[PDB]
Amino acid sequence: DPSGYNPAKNNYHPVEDACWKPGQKVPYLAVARTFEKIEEVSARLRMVETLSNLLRSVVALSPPDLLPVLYLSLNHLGPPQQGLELGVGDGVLLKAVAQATGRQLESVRAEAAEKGDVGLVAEMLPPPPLTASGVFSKFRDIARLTGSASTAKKIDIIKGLFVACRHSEARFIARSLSGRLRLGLAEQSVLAALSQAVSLTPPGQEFPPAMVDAGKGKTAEARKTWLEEQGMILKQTFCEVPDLDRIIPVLLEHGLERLPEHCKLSPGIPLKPMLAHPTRGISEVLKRFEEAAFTCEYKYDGQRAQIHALEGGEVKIFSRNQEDNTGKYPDIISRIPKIKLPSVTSFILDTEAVAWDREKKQIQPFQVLTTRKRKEVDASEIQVQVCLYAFDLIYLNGESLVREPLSRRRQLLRENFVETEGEFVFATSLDTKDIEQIAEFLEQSVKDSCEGLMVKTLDVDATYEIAKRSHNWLKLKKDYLDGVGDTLDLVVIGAYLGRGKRAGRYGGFLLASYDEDSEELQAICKLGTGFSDEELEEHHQSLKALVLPSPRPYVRIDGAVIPDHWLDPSAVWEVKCADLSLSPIYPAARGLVDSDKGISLRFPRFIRVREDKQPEQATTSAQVACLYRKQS
DNA sequence: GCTGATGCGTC
DNA sequence: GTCGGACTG
DNA sequence: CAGTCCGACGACGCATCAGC
Ligand SMILES: *OP(=O)(O)OC[C@H]1O[C@@H](n2cnc3c(N)ncnc32)[C@H](O)[C@@H]1O
Repeated sequence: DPSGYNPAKNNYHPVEDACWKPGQKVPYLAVARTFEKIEEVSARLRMVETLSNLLRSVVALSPPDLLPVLYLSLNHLGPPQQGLELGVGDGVLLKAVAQATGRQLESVRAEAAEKGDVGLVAEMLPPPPLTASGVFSKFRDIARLTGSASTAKKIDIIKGLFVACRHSEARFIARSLSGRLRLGLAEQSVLAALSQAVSLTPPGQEFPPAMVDAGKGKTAEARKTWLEEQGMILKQTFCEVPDLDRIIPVLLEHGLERLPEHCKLSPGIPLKPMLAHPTRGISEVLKRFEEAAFTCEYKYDGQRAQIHALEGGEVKIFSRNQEDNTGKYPDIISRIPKIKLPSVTSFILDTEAVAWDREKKQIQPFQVLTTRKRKEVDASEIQVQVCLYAFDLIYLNGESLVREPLSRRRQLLRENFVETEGEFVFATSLDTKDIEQIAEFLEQSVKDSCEGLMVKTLDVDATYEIAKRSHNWLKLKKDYLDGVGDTLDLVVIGAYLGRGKRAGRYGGFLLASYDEDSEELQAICKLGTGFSDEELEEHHQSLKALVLPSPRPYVRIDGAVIPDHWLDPSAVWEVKCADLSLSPIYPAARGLVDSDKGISLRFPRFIRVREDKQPEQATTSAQVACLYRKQS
């Protein structure tokens, strides 16, 4: 009985402690009971082990369900570059729920907002019990339902799913659709749990499996290490082929050990991008790399563009998330041929797309960049031109460069490509360990419009193996190598109820500057981070008192999300941020830099209260108007 | 056929 | 993109 | 102490669908 299924048990025997029949279909209730047991717990290690247990039973018992089960725990419809979308929102989900509960949208709505978890507002001849595999496909059905009137159709399935739910199934199905599963394990851990499962109870065995715990006899530490070694195998592979549709069947078919031999990098499938650690300044950069020659480069403020040239001539570009941006970029593709040497048969390029002034001949702001149509490659309709900045070469003429040093890689890159100003050009690099030198670069970097500096090592810990270290590169961000970036004092003019972790307190706030010509507090931006847990809990108390049933006459939100609660304006906070932009939603300093747009803060973060300031001695609209003005 | 509201991806 | 908190190394 | 990993939260602008 799956209602008693307990993947968190001790001496879990895959065959025995399973709660379905061999070769039969994995029950969702099993998947939910697992989710339950994981959430019961804090130890990531315990959580992975539990997930592992369901997994080992899936492998041993019902291999074809492994994929669905994985996707379910990952809460994803499928491969990134397939771009499936639930297309339910909160509100659709909401009405679905109210319908199924025989409640009214409001009561339901209220309860969800307050409890901060749709899953709880979520809980005759009921259908047969929900199958793990069935649930996923129903999800995939919802997603597929597009175009006109499709919403009611989407609602139909959800409600069905709900009426079908047997125990806690409801809440978990609710959260999934809500896009807020809250499991505590995502890609790494699920990857982890998969590796373990497949390592402890291998696929391929006639039933029942004569090898049920490959770890037996290993001491604990021993079993740990061994497990982590196996882990890296799967983990590095997914990295080059981050696509379960691909991995799993191969895994199941050849086992973890030989997985790599049968799953490789190939242009046309996106691979996971190398990431970056934030650095507190040159000091620490030199320390981290204090025994490793490194390079410096401009951190261009564009979007990342993985360029794939297939030997057959076609070419696909992917986002930081393996999303298919081919189509975004008709202009890029036609320019591909003049980008490479004749001998170059195939390549995978690491690049930033940047908004470009073919006229003024200069990098335009990232906002400019975001103005291009996403879908159509009506290549003539391109109002905003783009320039690619190259900085890495993953793969070249049949061969993967993944296991090569940045040195080798970059060299190959320069040696085989051909730049054209404002079209395609190598990132400005600098090779030093000189403190002042670096600082100089950093300033020139912002002086040529760049977030600042990337710092990468050249031949020490310097390959493209993300499984060893994703954030393997460092960024020096003007912010604190400056000393202290844009920072304002703003007035808290309303809270928003928080969810999940933020559940049951305030999740966020609405902040206003002070316009004195209007003599009113203009909502500037929302604020949702920077505070500690404690800090928050303290905030929740005081502000609680200040909740008013209406706004003050001097408060001006417009386009802004009506606070959940309106606060009595008194709290001034001190906020940092990376930049400024003309908001089409924010009144603060409207008319001052734009005739229409106000301005907001970019990457806003709470820093501390200024318990001396009153809201009128907050930061000022022309003060903001000032800051924005200085930006360019 | 248009407007507003929100999805969903970019940072 | 930004951020803290629990848990491991 | 440091690094992992997960999930709270930001402003924006194109795309999409309901309701008119
Ligand atoms: O801030 P972040 O953590 O999102 O930074 C990583 C991103 O920075 C962009 N970028 C710009 N220039 C470079 C160079 N020269 N090297 C590596 N990344 C660079 C990328 O879009 C990256 O995802």
